[PDB]
Amino acid sequence: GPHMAVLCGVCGIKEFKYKCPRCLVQTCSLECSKKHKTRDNCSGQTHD
Ligand SMILES: [Zn+2]
Ligand SMILES: [Zn+2]
Repeated sequence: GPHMAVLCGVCGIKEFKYKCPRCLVQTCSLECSKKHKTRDNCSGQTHD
């Protein structure tokens, strides 16, 4: 690949696969998606 990839906004050690509708954080997995929720107060429903 041409190395045109974005890193996980949370852990940033491989790549992203998700993108929180609120935080817009491109997470690598649901684990990183649920990671910001417990500290940033997020549910991930866009208008939660
Ligand atoms: Zn991650
Ligand atoms: Zn979020």
